[PDB]
Parts: sequence; C-alpha cells; structure tokens
Amino acid sequence: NMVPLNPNRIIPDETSLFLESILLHQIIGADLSTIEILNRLKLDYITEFKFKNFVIAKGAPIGKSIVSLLLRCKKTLTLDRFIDTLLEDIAVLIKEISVHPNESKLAVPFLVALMYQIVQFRPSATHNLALKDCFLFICDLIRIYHHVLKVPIHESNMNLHVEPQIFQYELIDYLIISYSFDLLEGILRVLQSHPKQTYMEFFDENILKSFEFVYKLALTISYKPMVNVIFSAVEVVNIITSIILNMDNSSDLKSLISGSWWRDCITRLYALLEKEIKSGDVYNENVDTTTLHMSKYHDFFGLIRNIGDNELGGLISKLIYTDRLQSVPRVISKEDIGFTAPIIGYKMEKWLLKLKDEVLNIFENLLMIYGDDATIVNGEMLIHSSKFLSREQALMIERYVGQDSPNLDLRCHLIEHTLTIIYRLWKDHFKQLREEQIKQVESQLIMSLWRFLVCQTETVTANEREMRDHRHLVDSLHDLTIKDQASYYEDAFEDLPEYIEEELKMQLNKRTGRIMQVKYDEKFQEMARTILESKSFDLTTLEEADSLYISMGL
Amino acid sequence: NMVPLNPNRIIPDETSLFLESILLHQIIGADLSTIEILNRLKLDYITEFKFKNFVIAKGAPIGKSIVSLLLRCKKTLTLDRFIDTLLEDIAVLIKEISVHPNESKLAVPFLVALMYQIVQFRPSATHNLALKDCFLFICDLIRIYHHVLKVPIHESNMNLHVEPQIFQYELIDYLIISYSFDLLEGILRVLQSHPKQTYMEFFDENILKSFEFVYKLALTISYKPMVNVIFSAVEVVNIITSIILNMDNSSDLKSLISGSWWRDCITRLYALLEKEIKSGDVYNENVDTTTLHMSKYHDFFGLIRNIGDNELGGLISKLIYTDRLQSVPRVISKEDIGFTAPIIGYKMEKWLLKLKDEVLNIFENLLMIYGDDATIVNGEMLIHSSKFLSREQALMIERYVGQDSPNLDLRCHLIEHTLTIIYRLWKDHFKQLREEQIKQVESQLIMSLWRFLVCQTETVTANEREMRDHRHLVDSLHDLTIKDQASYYEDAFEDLPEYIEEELKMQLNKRTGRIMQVKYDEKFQEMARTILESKSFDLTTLEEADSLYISMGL
Repeated sequence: NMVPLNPNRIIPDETSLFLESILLHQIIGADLSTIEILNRLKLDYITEFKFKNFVIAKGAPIGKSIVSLLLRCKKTLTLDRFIDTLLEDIAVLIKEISVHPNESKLAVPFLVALMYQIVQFRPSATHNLALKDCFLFICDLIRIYHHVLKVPIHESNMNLHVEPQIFQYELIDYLIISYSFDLLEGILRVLQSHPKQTYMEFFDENILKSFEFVYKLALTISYKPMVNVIFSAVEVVNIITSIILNMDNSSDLKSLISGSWWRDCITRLYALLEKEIKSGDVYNENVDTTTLHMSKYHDFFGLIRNIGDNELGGLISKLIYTDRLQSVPRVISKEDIGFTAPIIGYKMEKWLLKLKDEVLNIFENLLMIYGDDATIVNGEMLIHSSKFLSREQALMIERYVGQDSPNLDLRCHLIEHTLTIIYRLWKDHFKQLREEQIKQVESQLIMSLWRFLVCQTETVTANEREMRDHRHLVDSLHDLTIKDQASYYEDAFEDLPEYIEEELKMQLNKRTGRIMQVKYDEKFQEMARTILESKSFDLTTLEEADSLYISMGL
Repeated sequence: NMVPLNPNRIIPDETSLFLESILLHQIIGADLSTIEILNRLKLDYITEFKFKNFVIAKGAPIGKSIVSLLLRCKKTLTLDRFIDTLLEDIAVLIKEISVHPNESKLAVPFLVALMYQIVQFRPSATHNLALKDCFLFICDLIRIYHHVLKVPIHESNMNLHVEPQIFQYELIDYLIISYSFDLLEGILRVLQSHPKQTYMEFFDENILKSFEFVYKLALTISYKPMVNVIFSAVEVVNIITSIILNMDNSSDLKSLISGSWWRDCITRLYALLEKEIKSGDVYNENVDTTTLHMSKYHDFFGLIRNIGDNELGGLISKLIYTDRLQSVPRVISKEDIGFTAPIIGYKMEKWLLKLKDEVLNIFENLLMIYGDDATIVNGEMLIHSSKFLSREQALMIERYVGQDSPNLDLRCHLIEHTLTIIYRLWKDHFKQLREEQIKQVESQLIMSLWRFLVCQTETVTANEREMRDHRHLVDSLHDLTIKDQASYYEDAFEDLPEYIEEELKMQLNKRTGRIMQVKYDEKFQEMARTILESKSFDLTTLEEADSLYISMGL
C-alpha cells in the first residue's frame, strides 16, 4: 500500500515562467503583447532617471529598459524577492512619472496592469509591507489623480462638451483611476488572502477612513459616481467587512476606524442602494444619483471582472504605433467606440442585478459586523431594507414580470435573500428599535410581511397543466436556459436519471410559477409567519388583524 | 557510508536557461544585446515572408517575431526540439534572405550570431541530420557568397580603391562568410564531439564536393588569401583528419574521400606553410601567397578564437541604431577602425605561432594517420618538413633569438616538436623513401641532422654566472612575463616549500640556455643520433663523416 516517488520531474522554475509570462503577456481586448507594448515607450520630458543600478537614458528603450531590469535582476533575486524589488522599482517609476508638469502619463497605466498581473501570478507566503508600500503609494497617487472622480454633478449651462474628443487622455486617466482602484482592490484581495494571522498586519493609516479622500471622492453626492470607481470604493468597504469577519480578536481590528468614517461609509451605501435599475437607458445618462448607468466613455472588464463587451480593448491595442518607441498614445475616437442585440446590455443588467446582490450582501455583512449597536446604524435601516423589499414587490408584480427576460431570476432571488436579511431580525435583534422608527413607517413593513401573508394562499398550482401555459407565455427565455444548458452543458443535464425529469416537471413549476411574486417556499411564508404572527410588537392583534385574515379567505 | 539525497535544489530548467540566455545575450565586443539587436530589424524588400506559422508583416518587428516564435514554441518543445525547430525556421529565413535581388542582408549576420549562440549552446545529443541540414544549407549559402574568397591576387593598375568607402557591406559579407565558415567550424566540431556511433550517417561525398567548392574558393592560389577563411578552411581539413584519427576503421571515411581531393588539400597546405612570419608588416600588405596579414578589414576575434584587439566589437553595436526597427546597417568608417604598443603585434606573434603549431600539428597528425601509405603519400613531406626545419634553424640563429621578445620560446618549441616529427619518420616510414628524393635533397636533411650534431657538444653550463648573464642580456621580456606571473597570477608562485627554490634557479638556467640557440635536449641529440649515426642509408660512412667529426672535435 506504499506509494512511490515521481522520477519524471522536470519542474519549470517559478521565476522563469513568471518572467516569460509577463514578457509575452496579453491583456483582454487589445492586440499586442504587454512587455512589448512597453518596448515602444520613451520617457522624454524627464530626460533622465536613476534609482538603483537602473539607469534609463533620455531616448532609451523604456521597454528594453523594463525587460532589461527584469532579466538582469532575474539571476539576482528569487520569486518573492524579485517581486518586492520590481514592485518598489516600478513604483518609484510611477512616482517619477507622477510629479511632472509637462510629462504625459501614457506609460503609467500600462505599468499598473503589469503590477496587478505580477501580484496576481504568485501571491504565496509573502509579506504585506511591500503590498502596503505600493498600496499607500498608489492611494496617494490617486490623491495625485484626485482631479477625476469629483468632477461636477453635471455640465454647467456651459461646461461645454465641445472637445478634442481625446478619449486618449480620458481613457488614459480612466484606466489610471480604475486600474489603480483596481490595484487597491486586488492587492487588498491578497490582503484578503494572506495567512489570517496577518489580517492585523494589513492595518494602514490610509485604510483608516482616509486615503486622501478615496471613498469620499468616489461615492459622491455632488458629482458623478462612476460604476467602475463605484465598484471600487464599495469593494474597499467590503474589504473592511472582510477584515472584520476572519480573526477571533476581530474586536481589536475593528477598533481602528473612526466612527464618522463608518458613517460616511454606510450612509453613501444607502445612497447607492436607493438608486434604481432601468434597462431603458442603462447605456445613456439620465437622472443623477439614481442610475448606475456605466456610460460608454468607459466600458471594459476591469482588471478582475470579465464583465462584458470590452468595447475598449482593441483600442488598447490601438494605443501604440506598435513599431516606434513612443511617449504619448495613439489617437482614438471618443465616439467610434460603440440596436444589434440588447442581449449584451441585458447580461450587464443581470450584472447590475448582481451588484444589487453584492450591495445586499454587504448590508448583511454590515449586520454581521455589528455584533452590538452602532452609531452608523440608523435603527430604522431595517425598515429601510424592508422598504427596498416592498418596492421590488410592488413594482415587481407590476413591471418586470411577463417580459421574457432572464433579469427576473435574480430580480426575484435578490429579495428571496432579503428575506434572510430581515428574518435575521426576527427577534434576536429586537432590542434597539426605537418605537420612533417602527411607527415612522408602520405602512411599509406590514406590507413587507403581508406580501407573504397573502402569498400563503399555498393553493395555486399543485400541478403543471395550467401553469405550463404560464411558462409558455413569457418564460421562454428560461426555456432558452433549459435548452442550451441541457443541450451541451454539464453532465447532470444529459441522461436524466428517471427522477430529475420529475424534478423538471415539478421544480420547473416551483421556478416558472415563481416569476410574478407568487408561491414562495413554506420557509418564506413561515419565516415571515414566525416574525409576524408572534405578537412581540403590536402589529397584529385580532381587533385589527382578521381584516387581513378575512382577506385571506378564513 | 551512504550520502543522503539532495533533490531540494531550485533547479533551473534547461529549456528555460537556453531561452533566457539567448533572450539577453551580448556578444564579445559590441554594446547591445542580441535579441534586441534583433528587435531593431525589419525585412522590407520582401513585403511578405512566411514558412511555418511564422508570419511577419511588411514593416513588422522582426525581433518581436523572433521572441514570439521563441516563447510560443517554448511551451511546445523540449531543449533539442527547440533547437532543431529554430534551425529549420531560421534556415528558411536565411535562405530566402539570401536569394533575393534587392534585399540587403543586414539581418543575416546577426542571425548568424544567433546561429552560433544557438548551436553552440548544447550539442550533447543533437542529431547529425539537423546538424547537416544547417551545414549544407550554409555551405551552399557560401556558394551563394562564393563571390568573396576568390577576389583577385592583387589590386590591378586599373582596379581602383576609390570607393563608397563603406566598411558596411564589406564587414557585412565578411561577418557573413567568416561566421558562416565559423558555423562550419562549430557544428562540425560538435560533430567531432558527438558519440562516435553517430558519424558515417552524415558523411557522404556531398561533404567532399561542397566543402571542395568552398576550399577551392578559399585557400586561393590565384587570388587574395584571407587569413580568417584560411584558418577556417584548414581546420575543416583538420576535421577530416580528426574523423580519420577517431574512426577505428577510418578506412570507411577515407575510401569516401577522393585522391584528387586529398591532393587539392595537402598541396594547398604546402602553399600555406611555405609562406612566412614577418611581424614587420603582419599589419600591412606585401608579397602575397607568403604573408598571413590579418588586416583590420577582418580583424576581430572570430566566433571562437579571442585573437586580440577584437577591434571590431563595439563596431558591431554601431551597426544598428539600437533605437529603431531597421533593415540596412548603420554606417561605419572603413578606416577609423584600428604606434601605441606593438605588444598587440606580439600577442599575435604568439598566435601565428599557434598557427604554425597547427601546421606542423596537422602534418604530424596525418603522419600518424597513414601507418599504411597512400597516393598523396609521396615523401615531399620528408622534403618540406625537413626544409622548414632547416629554415627555422638557420634564420632562427641568425635573426630571431636575442631580440628580447618572447616569440622565440614558441618559435623554438615548434621545431623541437618537428624533431619528434622527423624522429617519427626515422622509426616508422623508412620503407618508402625514394632515391630520387634522398639525392634531390641530400643537402637539407643532413643540414637538419648536423644542426643538433654540432649542438651535441653538451659543454656549456658549469656554473650559474654566464647563463644568468645571457638571461640578463636577452630574457628581458620573458622575465617581464615571468614576474607578472610570479607576482600576480599563480597559487604555486608563493610559499616555495624549500624543494623548489633550486627548481627556480636550475629551471631558469635550463630555459635561458635553451633560449640562446644552443644545448638542446639530451633526448633531442640522442634521438637525432639514432637516425644519422645509424647507417640505415649512406649519408654517413666514416670516410666522408670524419671530416664533420673533426669539425666537431671527436
């Protein structure tokens, strides 16, 4: 029962493959190799630099200067060692490219992507200090590039849009800001994946409700919060939750934040969630502070979310002449980038519904973080979560049902989860709610409850024969799902083992009859029941209750 | 007494090593890195070029096309496989880059720098099929440049040297031809260093005919000789000798070779060897077919032999702009290249000494090759070897000793070895000598013999004083090196353990006495004695020998 050794071992070294992988690397969307893009870069208006046996001549091959340093330090350093060394070098490089008046920043955004790749390739048993060094350096690069996110609510009467239309420098700084935020994101993601003992080693002064303005400049209330950076800062908030929920003395780690900063966070989280989702113009600009509508003048993946069209990347290729060592990028029409099929739009709408998912997940994570009471907690925020549930019940029943479009699946599973959200506050959390809050809104909550209190008719389908018609009427998109997914996807979708086709003819009921806000699982009705029919507060006394009961039949 | 395992090395993969080494190589002399030199290459007058998933656009990055092919085929092939794949691709490349009317060949030589770095890199189990593919391809490449090594015997009264004065395409084709013959050298010696099993499978009469074309082209008897190609070609002859002395039944390869071709080689060896060494104008042009003058036109190392000033090295760098993808080389002056210190001239005296070492060394080798006789076996070896012995005896004593320059040490070790050559003749090959030959030159052989028969006085040393005086007279330069060596560059040249201070004194005694033309080895004189004082031929009966005996004393 012994097991022997493997004699075949020809192990490709970590650094060799790393080095090459970066050399030829290709980003999603463009044409040309990463380092090789780099080989057509020259840093002119700064005629020289030197930091650490790292000369660059005036008209030097930045590229061959990059790969130069890389390869040369190759036979010097080791995996993690070469990592932190290049991080510091290219970081200093960023700073050099940063503080200069006439300098163009073309190179900068390519280097940020390079660093992401690096830390993403092999983030093993490293140490945070390097991460923090880059991290702070780039947050305050962002305070160097703070001249972006807090541009106004909108135009003036005359903040003219007559323009050089240089998406070039727009995409420049958008890549910059995004990519950089995305740094924040990812290097934190590996702070989000270091040995859990070092969650406290990720502590930073900028992370303590500061980082220049960071989150403030991001989720503006007087400017345009932009879906990318929106994602970013809110993700950082998620990072805070993350550090909250992983090490036993979470109490210590939580102590860092300033109370006002908790507030400045969760408040603008509310301000996020009480915006809206309308595929009508998700891809044009409209009423502000309300429409997470990702204008075209930026639309690509982002460095870790393969979101959609990436109607940019090919223009990343376009950026360089790919044949001449150059400093300023190639022109792009701000408008040529982007009625064929709103299906790409509908898939990113399912991704905006995934964003509402993560927003509710962050609110549930905030609930988890709050073991006791908080100053940031409004108290009636539980009723405000039920207010969100009530809108996506009324307007659910009234609009998005009957529209043969897969957005329904999450537009329902969302509030199916908000059930868990509220059901958490069934009783265990009923010791802070000022009566002020519960009766400032007596109207909405009972509606939230009575939604399943009237759903508990529990007597609609009991079979298929009627309701296969229900499905046929609009669920045809879910039929596209069933047909493509069973056609050539998975293995539990082909050869149905004589019980999952029965699960078809029933689960299909329980999902397609589950479109129009009707017939929710015995948990749903009983989770709401164990909350309402318990008289822990005077919502439901019979002298004002059988009007509901008689409304149920009874 | 076991020794434990040591597998915990972080082993650099052989393929990865090869890759990175090529990727950053810089050659001996220039300023720039191989692959990036490559990165400054465009192949223009061939607007498309393509052989095997190896597209290159018109103005495309040659160099990036390399690194592309390199890296892609990396995660394809193993070591040897990556070799042969390159070899085929680059071979097709070179072939067409050759066969083209308006094409300039800039890339070709630099790719030939590739050729070297590559094929040299690991010749361990490489197969002769690939070797010969490259090989023939380059020999007939050479016959595509056969328009070089047979340029006339001298500049005619009408032939002008008014010029575009470019050293460019001269150095271009010079590198080409040389580097190519240098291929011939390197790959053929990887043949000789392959296992003896993989030998005859490569040798066909095609080798004889193709190399016969090139040799005839090269060691001209009716044009300008050209020292580098002179080198290369003759060592290929040495390669023939090598396969002879190595194949246990070398009769196979010998029968392969043609009698006319042995003749057209050994005869041109005679043409080479009866030239002369004159450091007076080793660096200008004089009586031809007699002086191996390595002019600046082709003066660098050569892809092995680090001969000296290598004065072309950095001018290799100056060939590319090292800033822009380009097709035709950057200009160089034909004359700026190249009274300060003729110590370089004397480095070369030592080297051309190593060359005449090669002359006598190959002639020795063929000597031992033909234990049985042959057709080119003719005795003119006896004639001319003894002849060279005579001339470097007489002119030795009248000119070269006493000139306080360490050339004489090797200049004499030469003929001290030719002693072994002739003594080999005496032991073995005295069953062919023609009366024709012995009485065409009764003169020079007896001269040679009596040169040490008059030396055999054996009556010099008797003390230290006179010989140390001789030393102070002549051995000045030899002691410059002796003291550089004892004071700079040796473990043994400190802490003499009291049994070698006498070694110092008497060894310097013997070396200085052996410096001044006199009292050569007891082995020398008795081995020569066993030839003359033995009466195997009627050179020396007493009736006509005692006049020399009395002319020695006796």
